Amino acid sequence: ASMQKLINSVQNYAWGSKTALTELYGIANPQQQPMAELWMGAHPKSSSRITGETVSLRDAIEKNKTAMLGEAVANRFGELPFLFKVLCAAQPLSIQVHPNKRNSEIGFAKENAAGIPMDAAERNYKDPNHKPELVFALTPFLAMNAFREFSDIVSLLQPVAGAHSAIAHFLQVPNAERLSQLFASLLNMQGEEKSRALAVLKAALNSQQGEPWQTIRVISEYYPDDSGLFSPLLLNVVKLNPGEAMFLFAETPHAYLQGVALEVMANSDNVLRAGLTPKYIDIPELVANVKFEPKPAGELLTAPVKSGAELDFPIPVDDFAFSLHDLALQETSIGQHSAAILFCVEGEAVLRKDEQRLVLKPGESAFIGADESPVNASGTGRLARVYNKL
Ligand SMILES: [Y+2]
Ligand SMILES: [Zn+2]
Repeated sequence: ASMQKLINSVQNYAWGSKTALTELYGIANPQQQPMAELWMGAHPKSSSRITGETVSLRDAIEKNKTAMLGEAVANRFGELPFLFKVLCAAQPLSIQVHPNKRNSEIGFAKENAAGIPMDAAERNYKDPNHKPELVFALTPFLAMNAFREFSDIVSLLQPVAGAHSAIAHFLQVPNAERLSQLFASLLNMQGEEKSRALAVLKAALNSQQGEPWQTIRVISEYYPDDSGLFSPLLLNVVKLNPGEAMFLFAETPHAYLQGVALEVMANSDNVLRAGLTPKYIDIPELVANVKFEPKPAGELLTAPVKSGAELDFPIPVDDFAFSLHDLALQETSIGQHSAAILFCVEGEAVLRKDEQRLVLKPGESAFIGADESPVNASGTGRLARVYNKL
């Protein structure tokens, strides 16, 4: 078929919502398992499938790379260069940093030389490149992203100046070097040093109102003994309205705290943890991979561009592109020179290719091979597309 309706994997990670995908999309969950991620793509660990027998989308692409992916993508990447997820964060998730291109090459090589299997838990670097990443809110979405302006951090730390000398040290000279030292010191707190700092913070949670104190309170219910409880004082806390997006830069701490979002990423990721985790953190390595530069709140959301019915979220990389398409009862053409995945965000989409018609209800998606572009879309609501602009 010109258009293939996707059968998609749901990862039942412990932190997933037992209800979100069901409430939003009618996805069946009689056993009430947590449903953390809905995967749309051709990841080797759990590829989407297409149908008349059921086959792996990854296997299908592999047998016909130029036709399915297009020449550009078959040339540059040799596979589907993106994985498209719905993320349902029912609990706050760990603070993460993605290393830059240079350090990714190094860490990938270190782990390869040490013989760490690629799918081992210990494995942090799975790509010799820095892989860019876009998050797009489906429901209101609470997250952290990047360091706040220094004067903001100063105001926020004053109520907890006594928690640790590193905090006092930073307040004395609020610069990048001392921000770095503060971040390392907080992460390295041990025993009674750590418990003292946490007791100061929790006392502050009784006499401070509103954000980011409220976010700290929320996080403390899941990570009551974590030095990452200080992080909303250092990192921008953001509440994305549905339809807003952020592009996560290298060397920049971020965390997803609550809500449902679409995420576009490469198949293989590099991740260093920076708090909100029971796992070991190599602090020197983390610190060597973080850029201690503020990012102003006005710069956090990616600014999309509307042209006709299309809203593009321009991304500073070749690997993938992301757009939203307003559906109308009159057809519009959606074309690209690559493979595309189309996902019904809301309303209902009818896709047409010549004589073939395919209906997607919210939460459903289709794969369109490069050879099959363009398709005509009509209906109501919005269709999200991941594809490649090359
Ligand atoms: Y991610
Ligand atoms: Zn990330």
